[PDB]
Formats: sequence, C-alpha cells, structure tokens
Amino acid sequence: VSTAPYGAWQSPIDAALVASRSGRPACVGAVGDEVWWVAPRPAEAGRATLVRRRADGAEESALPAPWNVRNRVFEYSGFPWAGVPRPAGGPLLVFTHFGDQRLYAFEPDAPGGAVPRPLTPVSAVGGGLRWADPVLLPERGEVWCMAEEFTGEGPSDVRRFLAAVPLDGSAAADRSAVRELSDDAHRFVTGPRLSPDGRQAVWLAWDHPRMPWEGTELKTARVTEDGRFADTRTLLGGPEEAIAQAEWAPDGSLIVATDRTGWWNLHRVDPATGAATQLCRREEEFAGPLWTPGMRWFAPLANGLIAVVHGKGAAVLGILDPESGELVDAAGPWTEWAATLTVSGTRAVGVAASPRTAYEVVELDTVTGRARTIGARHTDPVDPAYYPEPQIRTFTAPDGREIHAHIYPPHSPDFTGPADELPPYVVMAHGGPTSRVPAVLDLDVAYFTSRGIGVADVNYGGSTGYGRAYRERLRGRWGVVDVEDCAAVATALAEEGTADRARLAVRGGSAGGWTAASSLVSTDVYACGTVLYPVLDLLGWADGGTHDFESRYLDFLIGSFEEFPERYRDRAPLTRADRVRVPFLLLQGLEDPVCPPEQCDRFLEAVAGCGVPHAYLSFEGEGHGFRRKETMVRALEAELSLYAQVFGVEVAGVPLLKLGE
Repeated sequence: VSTAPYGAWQSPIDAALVASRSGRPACVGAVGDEVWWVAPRPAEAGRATLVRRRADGAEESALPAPWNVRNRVFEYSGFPWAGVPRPAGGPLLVFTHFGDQRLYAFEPDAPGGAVPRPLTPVSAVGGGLRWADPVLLPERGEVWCMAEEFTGEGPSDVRRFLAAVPLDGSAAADRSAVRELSDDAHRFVTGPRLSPDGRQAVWLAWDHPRMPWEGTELKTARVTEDGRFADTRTLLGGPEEAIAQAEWAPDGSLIVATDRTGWWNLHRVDPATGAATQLCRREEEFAGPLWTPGMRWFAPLANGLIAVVHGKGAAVLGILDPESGELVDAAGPWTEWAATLTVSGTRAVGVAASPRTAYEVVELDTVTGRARTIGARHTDPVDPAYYPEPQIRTFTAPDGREIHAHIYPPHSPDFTGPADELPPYVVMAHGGPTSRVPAVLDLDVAYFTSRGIGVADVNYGGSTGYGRAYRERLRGRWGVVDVEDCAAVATALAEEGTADRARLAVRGGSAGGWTAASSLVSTDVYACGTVLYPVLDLLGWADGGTHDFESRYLDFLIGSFEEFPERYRDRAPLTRADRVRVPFLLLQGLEDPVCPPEQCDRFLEAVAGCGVPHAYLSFEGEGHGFRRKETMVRALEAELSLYAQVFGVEVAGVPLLKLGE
C-alpha cells in the first residue's frame, strides 16, 4: 500500500470494462422448463438479445446480431417478448425488433435454427406502429398485446389499444388483419392479462395529464368465444389511486398492487364488483412506478403462494402465503431485486444483485426457501477489494425531513490518500425523477471510488420505494426539492469531514441531468458538473418537445402551465444559464426522443461567451441513454477527465477533455 492524491490512484477498472459489463438481465420469463430474458450486448452495436436457459443449465443467446430485442413503446420499451412451450417443435417465441419496431415470431429448435418472421405491418405516418407486452395464445393462433399507432406527425398524434396479431403472419403486410380488441378511448394502456378460463381480461389505462404512479384504472372486459372484448368497463382505480400491476392467479382470482393505503400493497379483487381485500398490509412497496407496459413485481404461483419483490427502500424477493399473511424472503448475498419476475412450478425467478456482485438471474424455491443463481452468474472482472463498501444512510435536512442516500467512500487495497487532504466526491442524481437507485455493485461507481474519488447517490424527495408521500414530495417542486436534497447530502458529507468541500461535483442523466444543471445554475455548492441528455428548456419541452408518455409530466413536476406558467420560465436551467460559474460537461445522444439534442444546443448558445470552461459531446446512433460500448467508453473517460482537471489531479489513461469557454 502507498499514499497518493485522491483521484490519482491506479485502478484495474477501465472504462472499457465498465461499458462491457454494463446493463443487466431484464424481462425474465419462464417458457415450459426453460427460462428466458433480455440481455445487453454493448459491443454488438448496443443491441439487446434474448438469452435461453435450459433445464440442464445450458445458457446461450438465442438471436444473433443484428436482431435487437427492444421497442419504442412509451419510448422506454415495453415487455418485448413472449414464449410458450409446445408438445413438438420446441417453443414458439415472439419479440419486437428495434430496427423496424415489428413483432417477429421464431422457433429456436426449428431445423436450421432461429429464423425470425415478421407478424406486423409498418406505417410511414409519424412514429408508425409499435407493439409490446405480448401474450401468446396458440389455441387462437394469435398473439395479444398492446399497440401504438401514430395518426399524425406530432409526438402525441398517436392512438393506443389492445390488439390481436395472427401468428401465421397474415398481417405482416395487412393492417386490416390486425384485430383491435379494445377501443382507443384511453391514451395509455398496457397489455391484456387473461383469466385462467379465458373468459375475462384486464389491463391498465390512464390519460393525460396523469402519470401512472399518480393514478390508473384497471379496465376489464368479457372475452367472447370468437376472441372479442365485450362490456368493457372500469373495474377499479382512478386519477389518484396508482394500480401498478394486475394479475390473474392460477385459481382464477384477481390480484393487483395498489397504493390506496399510501404504499403499493397487494389486494385480491372481486372480478365482478371490483371490491378489493388486503393480502399483506405493510409500510413497504410491493410495486413501483410503471414506466413501461409489462413490468412485474409480484407473480402468483400454481400452488397458491405469491412471489413478491417488496420492501421499504431496497426491494427483495420473498414468498407470500395469502392465507396466513406470512412472508418469507430469499436469503443469499443479493440485497436488491429488480422489477422483473416469473414463476414455474414451485420456483420464482427474478434478477438481483449485491454490493459485491452484478445482477444475476436468481431462483427462489418455495419448497425449500433456497435461492440460487441460475443465469448470468457473476464473475469478478477485478479483485472485489476494488469495489466500494456502500453505506445506506438517511440524512436529516434543515426541517428534519429524511433524505435517503447511498455513500461510497474512496476504496482501494493499494492506496490511501494524503493525511492532510480529503477526497473529492461526486454527487449523483438519478433519472426519472420518479424512480429509485439501488445500492449494488456498479462499475460506473467503482470506476471513481477505486481511483480515490467518493460517490454519493441520492434518492432525493420524489424517489420511489418509500411510499406515495415521499414520491409526492416532488409534486410541483422539481428544480427545488431534488436540488436541495442532493446539496444537503453533499454539504453534510463535507461538514462531517469525510469529503472535500472545495471538490464536490454533481452529475446525472435525463431527470438527473436537469438536477445537475439546475444545481450549477441555482447553487454554488459544486466545483463542476456532468450533465447527460437533460431537460434544460421547459417551455420547449412542454411545447411538443418530448414524447407522448411524458408530454404532460411537467404538470406533476412543476404544476400545470394553466396554473403556473411562470415556473416554466423561472425554473428552466436555460433561463439562468449565465449563472453557471464552474466547468461542466454535456453529453447527448443525437437520436434522443425523450430529451431532443435541441435542449443542449440552446443551452450551449446561452452560455457562449460567459467565459465558463465547458465541453459538449454528442453521439450519432444513440437515443436516450447510451447503449454502444464505444459511446460509454468515451462518455465515462470524458467525465473523469473533467474531474481530474477541476479537482487538480493527474489522471492519465484517460484522454484530456478539451474544455473551452
């Protein structure tokens, strides 16, 4: 061990490694005795593939490049695939290919191998046709899902509805061959979920200016013999009751996750009257913000038990016995489970991670209570001694409010810093803002901590996982609550003597980019900041400047334009861009439909000539969030260079970022 300036420590974790290990298994699902999920392939043009895990442990990608398993529904991508086992010929699968947004069918065990065949037609009107949250119904020769069909050129010139697509491919070039199960009365809808007897279907629906975590309605309809929906009606829910998920149990009962008690809790619902009964009342979340159709936090098992990812703050998979109310959680090293789940037999399969291991596909068996890794088994790319030791902390703000955060002090088995110095700290604001960041192994974090730079990840007011009230703290306060909560954690660390007050950076992407930019504009706490694909121009964003799903998100975040037009100008970072007095780095994807690059262009124009050192790096072929390995490498090394230059520390191995006023 040797002494070296904080930020200058030699680390075995390079940006290429971080990019290579980025992402996680997602949208897990059982298919007969197999388990499938979507996995990232950053080195393969940033595509996502389908991984097939066989009963004997065989685990391989089922689709070669350039097939890309992702869609643009809600511009965040709804559950992109479905599969069913068959007596012969192997399983039948369907997936949405990102390149053309079409739904494809394929049979992995067909002689010759997987050969995707298109099932849906395309459109040149606006954003065309998109599909997601499918359910395969081989008996009807169809796949049922929800669809987006643009009717104009505007971001909100789109209709959504539940559809039935023929599996024989007869609709591949015939829009009329697609059956509309529901009408388009609701702007936003999720895929259908059919009762065991196949006579009743449910789905979630909502409209502007509400986000689903504000409120949603659970729609229902009788499924006729010939596959049509009859007597559609609202079963339960409303503009202030957030129903995040609805599922049919194998016994025919209906279960939903609703936050009527102030927390998302599971309730059994009378399929006719809509009356709900609590199954496990707790001050813990059993669901989360529904950003895309198809998310699953709970899953009913054939034996009557219910698998549930739940918790206040960190969420973990557990098994609930709805008759006794007893809940038993998985053990093992995993401390955080993602919002994806599936069941098979007596087993529940999810995706989880720990501070020492990346997300893996984990199985929990109700018979033994045993949890084990069954996919994407984590191997350490470097000695785990180079990973930071997270400190889950709750800070107390001036008025006594609690602010939840994850602190990652600098950490290395080879270095320690100068006794007369303190480490710089990077304060991170997660995206959303209606979401939460978990405390698990993240090489993006370790990238900095292993070099001697601390990290503070703040789950500021408005974050999820802590009840509707905590989530609602941000309503009408965006630009204030998120900014002040993050700064409170920052100055607290400095005051406590664990972080260098003069070397604090703020960073974040999307909503987090707004928070970072807002922090540099409205406070003078930070020495510099890194802003990724942010919201900077509110007037522009509100004036057809973003995708449909978030086109009225500002109503929640800062108030309606009708009631508070002044905030749209007053709180926009763009408005006071000239108040930024420290260096910053702006990163942007040129194909971003959530935060158009115009946001950055206008901001850069507003700061020109102010004499503030800065840099801008945009990337062709990248949308909202970077997916290509080469992009991430350049973005991460650029961020580190900014910090190296501002914090006054020599950091080679990383190209010197050209900062210009």
